[PDB]
Amino acid sequence: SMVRTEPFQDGYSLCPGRELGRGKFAVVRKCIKKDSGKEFAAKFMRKRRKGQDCRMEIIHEIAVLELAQDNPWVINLHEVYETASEMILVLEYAAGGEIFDQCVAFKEKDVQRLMRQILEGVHFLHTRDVVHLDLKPQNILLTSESPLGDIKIVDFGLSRILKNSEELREIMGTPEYVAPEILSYDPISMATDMWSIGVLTYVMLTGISPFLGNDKQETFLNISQMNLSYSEEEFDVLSESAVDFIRTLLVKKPEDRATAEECLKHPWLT
Ligand SMILES: CC(C)(C)NC(=O)c1ccc2cc1OCCOCCNc1ccn3ncc-2c3n1
Repeated sequence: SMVRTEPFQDGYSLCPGRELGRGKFAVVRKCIKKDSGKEFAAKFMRKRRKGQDCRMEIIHEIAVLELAQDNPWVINLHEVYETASEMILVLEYAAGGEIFDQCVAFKEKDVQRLMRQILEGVHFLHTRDVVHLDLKPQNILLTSESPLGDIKIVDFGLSRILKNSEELREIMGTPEYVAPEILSYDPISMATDMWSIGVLTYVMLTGISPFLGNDKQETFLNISQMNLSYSEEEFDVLSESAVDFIRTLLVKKPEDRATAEECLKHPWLT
């Protein structure tokens, strides 16, 4: 991006009242562009994290946001500002929008429409070699609560650009020397994103987090070993294709998971 050094508050007024949202290292405040009147969402991101300069982390997010600028299901970046301590990303504001988590279950018809949107944005990122790694409701924005509007994906702080066939060739090295715990490893890939989409689909249709256990080692144990049954009362009014769609994503072996492309052709969404 072009990075502006003139004071942010000369072009924008900050809206009064509570912030939109607050991640670690970032605060989102609704604002108004003075000579315009238009609403935007201003993402204040500290450049320092645990004493270290992390400007490059903000630069990475801008780069992803820009890669995705013609993706209609990713939030638009309008402008970037820089102070000594902060960087400010001025992002588009969904007038009347909402985080999908505060909107709460959904009708199967509404999840079908919404998941096709999510999967098209994810599919677009994945063809750009970007894996999101944080697809969850806190990061899925609805342009309208009532009626249900369109999804925008809004944060990319855990996102990565991934390598191709080099992953399992030049990295692994000469096969006769590889240790057996490497052969058994599954690295973070585009299928990691699809697991999360399978978890969100489940949550969206039933109101149940499928692997939520009693403690955290239960939650972690359910993720590793629980074979879901889809036999809950909440599934009686759900279509067979909806359950097959989830079964296609919540596969433990990453290589067996459906890709976003195949999801978009699954009979459930077509
Ligand atoms: C990752 C982080 C939590 C810092 N979040 C973001 O990077 C973000 C970016 C833009 C908007 C909201 C964001 O965080 C979700 C909190 O939002 C609660 C709902 N309020 C509305 C209503 C309309 N809009 N329009 C844009 C955004 C927005 N949020």
